[PDB]
Amino acid sequence: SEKYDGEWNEGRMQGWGKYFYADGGVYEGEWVDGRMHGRGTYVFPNGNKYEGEWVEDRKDGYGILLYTNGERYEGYWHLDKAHGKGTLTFLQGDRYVGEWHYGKKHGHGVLSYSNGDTYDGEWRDDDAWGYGVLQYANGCRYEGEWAEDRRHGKGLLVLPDGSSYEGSFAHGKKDGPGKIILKDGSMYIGTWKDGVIVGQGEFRLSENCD
Amino acid sequence: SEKYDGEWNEGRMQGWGKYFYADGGVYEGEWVDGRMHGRGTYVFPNGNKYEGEWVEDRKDGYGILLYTNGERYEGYWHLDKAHGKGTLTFLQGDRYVGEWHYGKKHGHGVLSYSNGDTYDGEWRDDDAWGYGVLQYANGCRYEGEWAEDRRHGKGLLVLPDGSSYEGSFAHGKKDGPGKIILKDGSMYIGTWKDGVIVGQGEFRLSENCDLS
Repeated sequence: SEKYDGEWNEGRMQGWGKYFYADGGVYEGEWVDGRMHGRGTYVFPNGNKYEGEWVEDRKDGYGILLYTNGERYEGYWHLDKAHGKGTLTFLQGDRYVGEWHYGKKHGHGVLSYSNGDTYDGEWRDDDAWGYGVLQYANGCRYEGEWAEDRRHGKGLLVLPDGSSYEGSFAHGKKDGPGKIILKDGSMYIGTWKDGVIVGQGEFRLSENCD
Repeated sequence: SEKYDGEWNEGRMQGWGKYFYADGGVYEGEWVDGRMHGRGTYVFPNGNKYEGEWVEDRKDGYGILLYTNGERYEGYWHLDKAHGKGTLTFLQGDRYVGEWHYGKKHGHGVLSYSNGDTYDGEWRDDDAWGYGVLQYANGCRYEGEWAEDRRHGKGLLVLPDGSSYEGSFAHGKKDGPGKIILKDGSMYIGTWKDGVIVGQGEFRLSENCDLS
């Protein structure tokens, strides 16, 4: 009573009710055995707002959280964190659609950046990890391996003009053995370090004129 | 005396006269001191014909020789051989216009092949020798050194698509140190043997949307 305006059952909050927390936060929604449980709205004193499902005072099931910072999560929650399928939109216009593991981008997901870049592929612990495709705004496309949100392992870099690089990347740059095919179809097989050709390599003219 | 129907001076053939040689050849033309000398026509028993200038029984000055085999020389002669400027046309349609040294293509000369190919440059002893340009029919152009009628020394090979090779040739083929530009600007510096790249070399990307 006073701090809780709602229904009771066996001396515990149960049914619909409003609760005013000491820090200025307000819940209005379903209660089970004295906890937020079922559908309910939580307006936080920091400006955040949740509308969705609750289990034992935690966000659990379907819910929408509008963040102060302009971010908006719409999808599934487990133990008070993003879990399963969910969409995160940012104020700038960036959008993530895909899999979540206790509050982190994890599994397969598509992140459409407002800058025009799109990443379609694998995530671990909020970073690009595994195989994924980045379609850059300028026409460049990387299809290959990622580690700690950077291109790392074997990958294909197709340029707008038709040029490609097939080979190794390390810490985001061409690094190790690789091959470039040029506009005219001729190919160079050689070695990169920190994104630049080092030493010498094999050059083979295309069979389309010589 | 009956072999010659023409004029005399100091008991020697001089002025205009006809002569019938034992082998069936016939000269009609100018005579000086009992020799073919000045303007005259010689029909040879092998079918060849000369019309032009003579000095002491030799083709010397301007003259046309039509050969049985279909070749035609038109130009200058010295001591009975092509010498100075002269045009040789062949049955096939091939044409040489340029310099001659005692019967050989020698100095500067243009050979227009019926193929469409043109060679403009230097000759020694009937072969391309020194600097010359071959404008091929297909658009390719070689500008560089020749030896024994084949590309040999340093040369530039520009392809129709803008690709070029700058470097060494031996016996007609890319051979030794050289460099390719691909027109997109990208360049390979390496080594050739018998017209093919051998081993490895230096590759430098051009400023296309590939180093950016």
